[PDB]
Amino acid sequence: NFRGHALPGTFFFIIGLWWCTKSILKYICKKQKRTCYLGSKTLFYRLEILEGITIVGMALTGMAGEQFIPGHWNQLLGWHHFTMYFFFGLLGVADILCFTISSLPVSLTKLMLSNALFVEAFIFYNHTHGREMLDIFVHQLLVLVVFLTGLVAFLEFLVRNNVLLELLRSSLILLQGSWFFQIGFVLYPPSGGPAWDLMDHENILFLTICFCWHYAVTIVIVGMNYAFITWLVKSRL
Amino acid sequence: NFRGHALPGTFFFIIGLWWCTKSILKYICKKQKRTCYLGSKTLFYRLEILEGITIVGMALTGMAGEQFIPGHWNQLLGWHHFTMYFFFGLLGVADILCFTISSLPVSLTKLMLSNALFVEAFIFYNHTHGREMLDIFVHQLLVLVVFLTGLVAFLEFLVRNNVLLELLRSSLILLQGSWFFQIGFVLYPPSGGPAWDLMDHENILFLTICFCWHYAVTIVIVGMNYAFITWLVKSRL
Amino acid sequence: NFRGHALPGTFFFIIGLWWCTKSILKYICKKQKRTCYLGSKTLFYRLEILEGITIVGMALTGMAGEQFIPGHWNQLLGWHHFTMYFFFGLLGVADILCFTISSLPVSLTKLMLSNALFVEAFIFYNHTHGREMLDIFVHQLLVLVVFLTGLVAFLEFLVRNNVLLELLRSSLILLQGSWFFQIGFVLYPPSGGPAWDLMDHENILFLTICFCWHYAVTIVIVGMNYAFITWLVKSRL
Amino acid sequence: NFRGHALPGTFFFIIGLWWCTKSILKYICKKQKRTCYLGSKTLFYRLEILEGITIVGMALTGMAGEQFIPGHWNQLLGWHHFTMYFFFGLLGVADILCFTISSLPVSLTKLMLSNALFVEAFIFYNHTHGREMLDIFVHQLLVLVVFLTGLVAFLEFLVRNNVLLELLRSSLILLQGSWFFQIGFVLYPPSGGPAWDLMDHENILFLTICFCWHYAVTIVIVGMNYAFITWLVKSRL
Repeated sequence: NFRGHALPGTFFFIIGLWWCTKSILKYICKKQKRTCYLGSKTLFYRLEILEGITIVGMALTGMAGEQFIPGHWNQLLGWHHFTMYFFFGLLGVADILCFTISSLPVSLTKLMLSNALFVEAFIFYNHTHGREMLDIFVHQLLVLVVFLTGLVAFLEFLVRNNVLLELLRSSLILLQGSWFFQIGFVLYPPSGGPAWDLMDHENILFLTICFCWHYAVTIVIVGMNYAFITWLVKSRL
Repeated sequence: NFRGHALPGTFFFIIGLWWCTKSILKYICKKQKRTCYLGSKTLFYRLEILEGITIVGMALTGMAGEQFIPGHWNQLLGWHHFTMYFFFGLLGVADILCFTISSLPVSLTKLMLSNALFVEAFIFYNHTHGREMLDIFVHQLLVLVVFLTGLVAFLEFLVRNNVLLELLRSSLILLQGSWFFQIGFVLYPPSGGPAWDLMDHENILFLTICFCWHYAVTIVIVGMNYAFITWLVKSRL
Repeated sequence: NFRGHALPGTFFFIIGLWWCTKSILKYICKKQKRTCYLGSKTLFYRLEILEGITIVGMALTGMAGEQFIPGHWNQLLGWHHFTMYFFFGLLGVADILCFTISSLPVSLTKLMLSNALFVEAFIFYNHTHGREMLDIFVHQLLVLVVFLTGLVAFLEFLVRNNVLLELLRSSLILLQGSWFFQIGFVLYPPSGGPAWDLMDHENILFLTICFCWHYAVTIVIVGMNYAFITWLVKSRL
Repeated sequence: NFRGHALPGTFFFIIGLWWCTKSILKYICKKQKRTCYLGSKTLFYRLEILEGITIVGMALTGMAGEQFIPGHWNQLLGWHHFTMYFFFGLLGVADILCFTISSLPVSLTKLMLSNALFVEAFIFYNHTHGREMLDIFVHQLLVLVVFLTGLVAFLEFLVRNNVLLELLRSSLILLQGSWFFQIGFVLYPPSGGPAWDLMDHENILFLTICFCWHYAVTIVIVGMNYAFITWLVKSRL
């Protein structure tokens, strides 16, 4: 189960890094005088097509991996992950269609993303039924992060071309990935032996501070990525 | 009671399909060069008048059907449906008046719609008092859907001419209708014998996934309708 | 206590009627070709000054009436009404200052109004501590109405010159007044003898429908007032 | 602990006064005809640099003072204050960087501020675990104030150059400082002996009215500051 928690963390980390890099590069191209390094739009179209294809492929891979099998109910918990992966694949297909046919509005993709996020949150609001207070609290924090990311995505859809909103969305995605890794490390330690008790208000207090530190680290990572891309553009110019 | 649950499902399904078709046709007419096929505005006015008349008629029919009868309280539950139908009839009358007199703003109708939705949600927040956890959970999901549809309608009223928002509202209406049908099928099976226990967390988990699948199906239906209307316009041209 | 509940109902009813009439007259003046009947702005300034003076006077009168008296705590419940009246008086003073000095923005008054409403809601969220479920439910409905009115006022402040928003705010004020009268009639019947039991889910269900009917009646009253003002303008022209 | 509560109150009071003065001066400069008294922009740049430096210094001082020390958990409560001070220092550093490099958007600083506020609220939602109902209620009021201030800051970030929004944010900051002082005076009286019982609904009712009075006092202080700055500008001119 540790791998099952860790894989989405890597996926979200990669997606957030790619989106942040794309947004910074687009802003730099807008600031750019001409098509010397980034003005070409065919490169952007190819990057969008590749992004959609990779999202669809990752969704399919996650769906296949989660489903162990290639009038009753069994292993019902995996169907939630199945549905989440299906929604992300629908988002990828919608992005591919939008960037393939010019008639469809560009922002539609963003809308789809928001929808997917909301769906995920809804599922995570009911995925846990029993279990201990620590697990419940951690899953509620994950739900809060997903809901905030969905709200930010919807607001970005409403307001066209907001670089700060895109950076905030990327930071939230990175925070979600880091928190998924934290969930994995806490619930299923790789050391083999349990380390954190499931009933400790001290653990809850420490987890709150850890979540805040993760958010701060994601903000710092976004800033460092912006600085690195600026340095690379300056060196290229 | 199964018929009483099923009839609003059909009404909402028809209304959502009609609204989606109208929005797609309006967008196509805007993209159209001239009045060759859809540029005429008298057709739109006639369609709006017919839509208002049909909404008023359906509200009256539902009110009459719900009321079995043509200092105490009896059959108090039916008065809630009476009030909901009355509010929908008020929305229809307001739409007719707005499209009859040019002085009134067009968006007023939208506002009225939002109000009606909110009222419905409020009623459904108190309609159920006793009953089992499964029924309570299903009615709470219905309340959530109605509240989200009302918020989307209000936002559409605030922001003029958003095709994506109109499509989202139509998809939400279709989801509401499908969930009404699901409520009917679960609470009062047509088979005569009970099938689903009223106390099962497994049933709750399955219902969450069923709701997500219904939302996905509605999105797919909206996409297919858009494709079909595009095909029809291309064939006509 | 029945008079203490009824007086704010009359105040809110009068204020809502005056605001609705003012908004409709302003819209008609905007539609008007010239200063034949309503184009004069000195009339609007005089009306605003009179409105501010009347609001301040009503706030002072309510404060004086509520306070029976012209290291411990006694009659602490009246201080809440004192604070609400003080906030409304501050709103009136702010409106007078804004319409007296041209430097201050016009929308500031609206903002103040919103603030006052929010404060009222907050107080009504803690005014009731004990008491029965019926009283708690009715006060919670009043809190909901006040919160919705405050949100509508804030949104109107954000978006300049929205006639529909002003009409919605007026309808909400009228609904608040009617519900205050309902609270008075239910809690302290004028007949002398108690009529409604304080513990009845049937009473709760009836009160929900009564609230919906009050909202519908307020909407109808707003529509009738608009029609009457249109008739009067047409007759004058 | 009384000093630990009181110091942030003084910090917030000073920051709110400075921000209100800056906003009023900026509005007066905009109304000003030329650079006679305030048109110079180098003064604004120097003031912004000084504000950032002072914010960073105060954050560092608070962090050092809170940390008594220059596989277990001890004094975990202080890490929350450490994190809050770290976030405020990050806000100050971001403001300094934004006013140092022209490429970065100006509103970014505002965004950062909002983020910090939200983080603080989150921490204060979990800082208290045990304790009595009075302390819980007071901390919940503080959480509400912080959340409202964060929402106002985010809305100000969304809508450029709103003087009323800036004044509202300053008033909320002053209210937060005054309520911090109230918390200090109630929880840890300077008289040495306890005065307020920790379990009294009368105390809760009095605290609600005290909070409303604090809000009113902050509004009056903002108005007086505006009047004083107007008088000073008129005298200088």
